[PDB]
Amino acid sequence: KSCPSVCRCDAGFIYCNDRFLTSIPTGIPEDATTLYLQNNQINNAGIPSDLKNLLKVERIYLYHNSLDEFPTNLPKYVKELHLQENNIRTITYDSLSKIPYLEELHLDDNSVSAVSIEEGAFRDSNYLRLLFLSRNHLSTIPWGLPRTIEELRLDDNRISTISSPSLQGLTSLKRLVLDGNLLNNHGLGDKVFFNLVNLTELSLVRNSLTAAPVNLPGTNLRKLYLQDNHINRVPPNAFSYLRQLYRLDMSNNNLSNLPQGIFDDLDNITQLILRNNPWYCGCKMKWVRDWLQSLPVKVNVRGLMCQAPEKVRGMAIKDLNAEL
Ligand SMILES: *[C@@H]1O[C@H](CO)[C@@H](O)[C@H](O)[C@H]1NC(C)=O
Repeated sequence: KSCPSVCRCDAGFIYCNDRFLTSIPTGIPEDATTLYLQNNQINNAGIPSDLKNLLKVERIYLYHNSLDEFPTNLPKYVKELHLQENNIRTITYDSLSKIPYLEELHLDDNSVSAVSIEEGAFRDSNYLRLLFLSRNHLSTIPWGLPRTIEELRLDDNRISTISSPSLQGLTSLKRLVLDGNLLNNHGLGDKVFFNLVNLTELSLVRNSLTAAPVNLPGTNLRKLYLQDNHINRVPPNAFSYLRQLYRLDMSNNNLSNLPQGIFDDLDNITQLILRNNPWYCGCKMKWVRDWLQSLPVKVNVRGLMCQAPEKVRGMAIKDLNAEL
């Protein structure tokens, strides 16, 4: 039981946070389990060589430090690693090779771009399940990502493109978050989402989609968020095969008309949110009125009301008799 003077130690929990450290203290107990190193001014040269030997460390909190690249020399068996609010740009295969049992990784609020990541950095990370890259400088999705991933948060980046191979192979992915990016349908590869069998949430809030994306996986897709884009259109096959989808939101978009029977595969739809769309109730909208009346009471529909013509503005599409 030897605990560094600056820090305080209690039964494997090492509290070295908020102590203006520029370096990690040398005398860490061998029975270390969780490392509280957050809220320090720690840079990459402040990690001692002996840190690697702390073989019982499973959780490390290094958020809100001064790290400018991926920390090497971390305890060989880390499982939980929180690097948010650092200045990390570079990430190399070698660095990640050092902690191959890593399971969840928080790089939120850093300065990583796709190029600042070595190609194939993750080839050994055969246990990574959670990868959070929220609020970085990514402009695309990195080609080499481990099959084991289950959650992938990429919100508020500068992503404008998504190659097919970046997402293909992620056959375990369940949640994919691309809110707050610069995506438009030109930026989408052919079947980028197509192979994500295990996908449960797709969240594309706050981009520049002008059309509902196609070739989505319908085996498990349960929630689908498309708000705050500029979607003009629903291609005929957009919601194809989504037999498990119970939630779909296209609020704050630019839809005025729906193709006939786009919602025909939505066997499990329960929540359909279309507030703030410029719905135009003409002879093209008549099928929708029917479909609404044929819809089970269970199902919750919101915002599906006429904006045009002014004549019938604000009236529920389910309740109209005559429009043209
Ligand atoms: C989906 O995930 C479950 C558990 O995460 C796994 O057993 C299954 O094999 C996955 N599906 C595919 C096609 O990999």
